[PDB]
Amino acid sequence: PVYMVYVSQDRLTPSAKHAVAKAITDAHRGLTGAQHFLAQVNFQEQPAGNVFLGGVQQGGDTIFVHGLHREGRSADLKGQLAQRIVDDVSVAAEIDRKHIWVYFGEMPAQQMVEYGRFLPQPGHEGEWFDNLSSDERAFMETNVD
Amino acid sequence: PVYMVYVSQDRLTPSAKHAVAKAITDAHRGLTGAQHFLAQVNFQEQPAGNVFLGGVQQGGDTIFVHGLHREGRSADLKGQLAQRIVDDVSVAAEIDRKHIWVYFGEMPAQQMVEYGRFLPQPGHEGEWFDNLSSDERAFMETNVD
Amino acid sequence: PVYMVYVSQDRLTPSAKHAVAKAITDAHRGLTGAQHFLAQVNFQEQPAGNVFLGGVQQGGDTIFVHGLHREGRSADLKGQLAQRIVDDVSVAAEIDRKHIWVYFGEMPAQQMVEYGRFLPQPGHEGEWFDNLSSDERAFMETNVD
Repeated sequence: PVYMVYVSQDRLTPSAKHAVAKAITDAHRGLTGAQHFLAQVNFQEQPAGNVFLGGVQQGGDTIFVHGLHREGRSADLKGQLAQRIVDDVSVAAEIDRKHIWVYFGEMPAQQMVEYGRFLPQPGHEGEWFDNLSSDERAFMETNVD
Repeated sequence: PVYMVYVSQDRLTPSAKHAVAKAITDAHRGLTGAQHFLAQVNFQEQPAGNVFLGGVQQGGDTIFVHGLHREGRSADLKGQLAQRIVDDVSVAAEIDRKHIWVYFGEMPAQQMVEYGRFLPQPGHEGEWFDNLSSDERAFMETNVD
Repeated sequence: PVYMVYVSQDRLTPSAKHAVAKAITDAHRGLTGAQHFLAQVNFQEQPAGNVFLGGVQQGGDTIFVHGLHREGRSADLKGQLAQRIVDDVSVAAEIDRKHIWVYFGEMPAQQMVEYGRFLPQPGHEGEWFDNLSSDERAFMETNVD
């Protein structure tokens, strides 16, 4: 999946971003079994005051996670995943949960490319990996922590 | 909902951003009935020259709006709102309509979190808002302009 | 279509961006027939280090294309188009295929506005442009490369 994380500039230090990226990555691997290296976290920083709530300009304490997934999981699994993201980014970023927004959008795995390869169904995770070339396997292998 | 409003850096003064955000928020509120505070407007600024139309580099005048909504509303209603966003953004931004792009994506409410809580089905924001903790209500309430 | 393209700051020089804009715009028109000027390429730059893969922070060699489309095309065509963007951006940007991620999202044309007007169903692009205003037709026509 790809997790677009829209935050205010400076509100997360490189350590906070790294903690937030780990929290979302570990939450996703935890509840879906998709390997670590398959989860992208992409911070989009914008100066404070670019976020408006009900027409009201905001300071730098808003966090909007927009997760982009493949289709095929149950509404229940997706509920738990968004809740665990909320709780684990609140902790990792030292921000209160009311400041956190989370949207999941889904697409067919047939129109999703990661590491230049079409993604498999969530009922295909392990077999897809074993049938990748060894140069690709190794390169993905590096993006784990 | 969340509205990602993609624009050129320095195209909009703080008050024009303010005017655009209010124009989108009242629009959405006017047409769906969902409470003011529920709508987020998130301005993403990029240097001018980052937008290509038909391969042609553009100036600072493009406006893309990506509205992320809950599933459940009719096509006639959704068109009404997008047409209205083009018109009132054009005024609030003093920018010609021909520059305005508006896309609406939808997601099950069950996978959408705002202020750390899951959203109700559309048309049900009344009860949902009453069953929130009093602290969450109060925080939300202050986000009405 | 709108192609949100997420890259690190200064990874793509102005010519490099034009090259990536071109490969994306030409692959899309080349496979669906839809007129050149109707494709937006929007570059979202962020400082290097804001991309994490599997929790590991990245340098500046990551590319995420998020493609926003009208509904109505086949998985077959959507597949060929995604593969062609990977191939044509790896060449245009001078980056290994393993670094390009491409997601396609779909929306009913009826909730999509380009140049301030609703889009047609994919099987109607010719006689839709034939009912646009002079200025509109003229406007879009200048953004052909």
